[PDB]
Amino acid sequence: TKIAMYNVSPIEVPYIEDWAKKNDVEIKTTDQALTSATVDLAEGCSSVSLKPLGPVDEEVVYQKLSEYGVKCIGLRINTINFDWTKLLVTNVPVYSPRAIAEMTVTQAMYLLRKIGEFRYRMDHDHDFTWPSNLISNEIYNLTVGLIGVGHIGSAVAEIFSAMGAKVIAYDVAYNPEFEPFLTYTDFDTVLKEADIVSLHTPLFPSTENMIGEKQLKEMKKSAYLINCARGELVDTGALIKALQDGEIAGAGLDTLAGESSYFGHTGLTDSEIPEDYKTLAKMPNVVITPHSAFYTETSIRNMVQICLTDQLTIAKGPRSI
Amino acid sequence: TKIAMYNVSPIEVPYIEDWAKKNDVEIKTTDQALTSATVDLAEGCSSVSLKPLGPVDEEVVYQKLSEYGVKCIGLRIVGFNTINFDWTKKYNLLVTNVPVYSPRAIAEMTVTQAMYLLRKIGEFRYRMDHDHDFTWPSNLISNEIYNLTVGLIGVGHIGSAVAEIFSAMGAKVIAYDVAYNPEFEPFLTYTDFDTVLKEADIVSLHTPLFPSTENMIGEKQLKEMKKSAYLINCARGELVDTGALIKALQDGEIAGAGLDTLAGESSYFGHTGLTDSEIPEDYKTLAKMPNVVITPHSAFYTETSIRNMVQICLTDQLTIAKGGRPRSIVN
Amino acid sequence: TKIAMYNVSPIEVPYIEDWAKKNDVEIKTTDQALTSATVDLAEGCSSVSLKPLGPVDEEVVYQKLSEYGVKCIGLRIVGFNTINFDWTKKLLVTNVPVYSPRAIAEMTVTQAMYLLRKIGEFRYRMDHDHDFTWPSNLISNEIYNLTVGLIGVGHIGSAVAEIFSAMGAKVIAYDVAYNPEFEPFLTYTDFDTVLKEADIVSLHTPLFPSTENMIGEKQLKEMKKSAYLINCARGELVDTGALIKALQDGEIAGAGLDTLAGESSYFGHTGLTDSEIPEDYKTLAKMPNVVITPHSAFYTETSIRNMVQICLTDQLTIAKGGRPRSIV
Amino acid sequence: TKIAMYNVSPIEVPYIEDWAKKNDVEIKTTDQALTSATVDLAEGCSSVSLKPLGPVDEEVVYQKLSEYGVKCIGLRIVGFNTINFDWTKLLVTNVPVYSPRAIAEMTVTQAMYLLRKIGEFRYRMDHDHDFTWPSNLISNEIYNLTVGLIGVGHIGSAVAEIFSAMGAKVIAYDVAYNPEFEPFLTYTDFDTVLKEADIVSLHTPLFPSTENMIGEKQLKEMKKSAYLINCARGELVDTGALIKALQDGEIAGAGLDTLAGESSYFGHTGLTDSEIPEDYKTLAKMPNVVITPHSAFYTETSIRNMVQICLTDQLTIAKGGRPRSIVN
Ligand SMILES: NC(=O)c1ccc[n+]([C@@H]2O[C@H](COP(=O)([O-])OP(=O)(O)OC[C@H]3O[C@@H](n4cnc5c(N)ncnc54)[C@H](O)[C@@H]3O)[C@@H](O)[C@H]2O)c1
Ligand SMILES: NC(=O)c1ccc[n+]([C@@H]2O[C@H](COP(=O)([O-])OP(=O)(O)OC[C@H]3O[C@@H](n4cnc5c(N)ncnc54)[C@H](O)[C@@H]3O)[C@@H](O)[C@H]2O)c1
Ligand SMILES: NC(=O)c1ccc[n+]([C@@H]2O[C@H](COP(=O)([O-])OP(=O)(O)OC[C@H]3O[C@@H](n4cnc5c(N)ncnc54)[C@H](O)[C@@H]3O)[C@@H](O)[C@H]2O)c1
Ligand SMILES: NC(=O)c1ccc[n+]([C@@H]2O[C@H](COP(=O)([O-])OP(=O)(O)OC[C@H]3O[C@@H](n4cnc5c(N)ncnc54)[C@H](O)[C@@H]3O)[C@@H](O)[C@H]2O)c1
Repeated sequence: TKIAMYNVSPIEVPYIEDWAKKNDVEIKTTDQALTSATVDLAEGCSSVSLKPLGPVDEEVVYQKLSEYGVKCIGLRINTINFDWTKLLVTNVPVYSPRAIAEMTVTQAMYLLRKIGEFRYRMDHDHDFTWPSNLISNEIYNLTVGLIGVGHIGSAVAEIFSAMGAKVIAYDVAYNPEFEPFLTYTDFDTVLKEADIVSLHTPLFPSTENMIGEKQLKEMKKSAYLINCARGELVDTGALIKALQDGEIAGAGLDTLAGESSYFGHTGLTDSEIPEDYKTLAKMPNVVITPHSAFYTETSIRNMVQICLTDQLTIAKGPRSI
Repeated sequence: TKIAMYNVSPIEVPYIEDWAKKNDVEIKTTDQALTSATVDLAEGCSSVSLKPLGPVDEEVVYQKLSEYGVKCIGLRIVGFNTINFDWTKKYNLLVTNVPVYSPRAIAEMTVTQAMYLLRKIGEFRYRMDHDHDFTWPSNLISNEIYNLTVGLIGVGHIGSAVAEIFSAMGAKVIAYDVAYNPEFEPFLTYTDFDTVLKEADIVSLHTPLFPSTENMIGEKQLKEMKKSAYLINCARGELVDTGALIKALQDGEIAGAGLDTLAGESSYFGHTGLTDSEIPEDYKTLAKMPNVVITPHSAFYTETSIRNMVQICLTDQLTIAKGGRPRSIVN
Repeated sequence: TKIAMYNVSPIEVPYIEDWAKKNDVEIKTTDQALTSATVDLAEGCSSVSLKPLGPVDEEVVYQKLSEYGVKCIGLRIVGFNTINFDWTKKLLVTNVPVYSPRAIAEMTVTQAMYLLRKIGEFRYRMDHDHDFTWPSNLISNEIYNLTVGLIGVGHIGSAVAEIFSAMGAKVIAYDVAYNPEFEPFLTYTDFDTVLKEADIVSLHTPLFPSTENMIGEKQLKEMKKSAYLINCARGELVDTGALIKALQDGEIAGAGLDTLAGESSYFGHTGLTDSEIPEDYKTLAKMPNVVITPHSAFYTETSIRNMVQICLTDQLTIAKGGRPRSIV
Repeated sequence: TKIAMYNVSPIEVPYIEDWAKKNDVEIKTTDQALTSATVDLAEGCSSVSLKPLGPVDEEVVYQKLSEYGVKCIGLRIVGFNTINFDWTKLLVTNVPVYSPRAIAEMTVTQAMYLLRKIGEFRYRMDHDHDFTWPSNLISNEIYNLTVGLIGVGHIGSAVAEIFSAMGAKVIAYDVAYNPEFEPFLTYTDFDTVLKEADIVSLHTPLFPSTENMIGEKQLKEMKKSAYLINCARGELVDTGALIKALQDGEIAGAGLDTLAGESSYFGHTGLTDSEIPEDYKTLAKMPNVVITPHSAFYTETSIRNMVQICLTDQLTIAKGGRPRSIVN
């Protein structure tokens, strides 16, 4: 049984070949996306594997899939037209909650210890002293509020709770297994009481610009906001005003609304990076990362491997469908 | 019962009044040093309390203290170098300090530095701001902390607290200490020094500074570390030989370093209005490195610390007024 | 809106009455099972709610249900097997899959620590031999020096793993299925290695034909002499005959059980004659290195609350054309 | 450098020998006390090592030791009351901390067993033949409970860390303040701990001021539903009061490792009825009490450390050290 992959990064190659030989299956691969100009690669193979940057819209692709004997399209991550599929589809729902959880905790502690602000003072003011307004506090004295708790949210809960912090959380769905780490409560109580506020809900119309002006004035003036989820959750202009006028103390971001313009590209002009990024990027009480929270070996390993072991059980008779 | 307080900063004042009311004690305060000029204030006090910026130089100070009947000189800091002990015995004066005020303050900075480095955050920021590059390269892929071993040199109050946290997050923690403390076995495994260096993904220093510990981390020691590994020093600068560290980072012997403290720091840390001349190239070379993080010896700098440096000090003196003899006495 | 409830116990009531005044909903209840007789209280109801001990085996019950405009039969437990699903082509069915994993996790851990500390064994020499000395073979160890092994890791296994890991123990595990979210607390490995390496073996798989008698003679011999077997899952996973033989010979050191094959005879019953109680229970219950509880690992306020409230909330969702995920 | 050891028990032998081999030292041993017959063994030796059951009160042994030229008497316990300090004027060392988690873990084990009502369930099963689940034996997850500690040193702090990891709220009263401990608990006053805790655990040393610290008035302050744990020293509790409080429903149960008056029967076999007290027997019959015979300490780690910390102390002595375990 043969498999054909698409969208592969050099970092993904070792784990493919490490699996190919382990599960004794022949594998053909390529960095380019699946289109009508690259379906021919799927001759023989039981399954195609993709990690899409965009819609696979054109639909002779699907025709050609099932004519070649492809049993399944398995994604490594809504970019699939579900009507043409009626082949089985799969996805990778969970690869590493702890990767994103760990970035969340990291960015929150950095800000809390006010490291960005000390380095500004040191490097721009040549000022190595300890001002009253830069005093810190221990995590166990603080309380962390989570907006949404799923796979990622709860891991964030388990970590902070392990460090002695009180965690409180608003979700539309009650999970009892999470009760050892957090107290469920309403949205508003989360914003009011919380010393760190961290976003872990999905992206939907009802969830777009969830955090804007109202919400930021509702937070504690000493609080930090953390978004390691999706940029469209935060109204950026509002964030930026809130930060200037000091309605919060800081922000840690792994993502921004309208980020696809420049996140993932290289060699950009000043003119091709937006001014809102340049503004946040300059604030000592902000930290930004290029949507990298997911980026550990475990994530790369499981994105590739979970999907291929899926594909082998479909070349015979799993929950990923 | 009365106590005189010297060197009080605004930030202390609320912990001071807070403490003077919980206990039945009258406190005189001054933001000034104790010298022959200000020793008066000590009148009818059982203890004075300091946070010196410099030596208590004057014999007169000590003679006039015991003549007032002041039992003890309490420091609000670990360091007692500023007190003349010849004269404290000559004048029958007790001295106490505050060695442990908030171990987690420091332990939490330690973890914080480790994680930032581990997640290559400063290295991404670099590519972002200066190479106008927002992609994910291969050599900047991260790992989760439960997959790593953390190696502590010295496991005392701060080390054990580092151990409990990283252990709570699932790392394997191994450590070298000259002293065996069973208390700490749930959180770490003792090993020998060579092993810690060789096997650890993170090496964090937590030993005191002695002649026998000066330059503990030098060239030979950075060679023994992993290419991927990170050196954390939130203890004392002199433990690390900087020249050597700079070279090791440049040669890619280790991957990065988190520093709360440098050798030779005292001539710039906690100073302002510095000009380029007075900040060394040592610091500057390190400070441009994206895989280095530096704080100005602020690991201790939390509200608990400041509060506890007032209160652990003041209650010690309350027990001396009562006839107490606490273990914070410096002998 | 209206809902009728069967099999209700006094411990359930406050929670039901709490939910009722909160969601503005009428609830009529009865301690007794759903049958031909008692189907009469389900009039006008959007839903029924059951915690059954027997099959709902009578067809008439179902017909009159869909005759009253009853939309769903909601279980307050995991097992939907006390329902005929042929006849439910008339009726939706919901259950409560997870209500409090930690309830079962905390019982597992408690039973393990007890045997590990050898308290039943101490009390035996104290009470029967008048002996309060400390012999060599009753020495104990710290949990953080032991490695704990799980056959099966779902909602309960993972909770068990989270706890032991939190206490500083090493946890290993065998599962047919990989759950990346559990790596911070354990290491996956094969069935054999779990048994060979563990100091405490605890069982968390579900009852299936292929899982029935998972632990027998061969497996107990492979465990360490000093190891402890925990079953807080399902009793048919363990061959009681073999277990007894293993315990008597010193092939394992002790066992904690919340459940036993055949238990339906006496678990749940009172005033029992010594005939009514089987010989294998009486043999295990006499051993100081055994501890047994009568299938109450689940038995906390949280589980009682959630079994009632999750189920009701679901019914309400369905009273408004809901479809929640707990449709079965 | 040669060492005499007294009071050794089979369990200690391996670590004695393993340590003897690790360091180039010779040890001689004997299971009996150091008295004026067995003193002869310590000839040529640099130090002695005891683990006492009663006083070394023969003056000859002291002066026979310094004549043979021994430099220290090392104990393998905390207690030094047994050495007469008049005759040491010779050095003396004890082992104050060998395994705090051994005791903290007993504390936790006893508390969970009580919390889960296992004794109460076993009583109904074996004496009432009743295997059902009653309202009053509903249980709770630990993370929903709050734990009160009187005293927080080596042991009480480990209890705090463990229960904290399990997600309980820990609150504590201590006369001394330990910043190191705030991630695990919240300090408060004594009354408050008694008033608000679902489990009260005692961890203070015994002093004239601390004896009968928990008595009639304190158990009235606690909750109907709270458990008292004493894995510390028995004189800390008024057994008469505790018994009467358990009888009256003032608390819901207790876990004891020690009892006021135990040295009459703990560590003895085989005793008459006259020799085991009424209070002990009353307590032992209560399905909501658990009692172990001062075995909290009794682990591999403890045994090993008791031996190895004392011996290395004796070696630092022979080389000129004088370490901090010296008690004069
Ligand atoms: N930054 C990265 O590199 C990265 C990588 C992967 C995922 N993510 C993001 O992390 C976020 C959480 O992902 P996850 O794996 O935990 O998925 P998830 O579905 O398990 O978590 C979402 C949780 O939020 C809850 N929720 C849904 N709607 C809500 C609302 N309106 N208000 C509050 N809560 C609501 C859900 O009940 C669920 O428990 C997602 O937005 C995901 O895209 C980021
Ligand atoms: N960054 C800050 O603001 C800050 C604040 C407080 C303390 N510190 C520094 O952190 C360090 C440790 O602090 P602490 O409170 O834990 O001290 P400590 O006495 O509580 O612990 C020190 C540990 O080091 C061990 N040790 C001694 N010599 C050793 C050696 N040669 N090799 C290995 N281990 C050795 C000791 O046995 C002890 O366990 C000190 O240097 C202290 O000054 C920094
Ligand atoms: N003591 C009680 O009162 C009580 C209460 C609730 C549940 N239980 C029992 O607890 C057990 C586990 O429940 P859960 O909620 O953890 O279930 P689960 O389905 O959530 O977890 C089961 C795990 O079993 C693993 N598994 C399934 N079959 C396996 C096999 N053949 N070999 C190895 N692993 C396998 C699966 O990967 C799954 O992850 C069940 O037997 C349940 O009936 C007992
Ligand atoms: N169960 C066993 O077999 C066993 C074994 C070892 C120790 N112990 C007992 O456990 C107890 C504690 O041991 P440790 O090692 O933790 O000792 P410790 O010295 O470390 O701690 C005692 C704590 O009690 C606090 N304390 C003192 N007086 C107090 C008071 N009046 N009120 C409140 N707190 C007070 C002290 O500040 C100290 O923090 C001791 O009684 C010891 O006897 C029992």
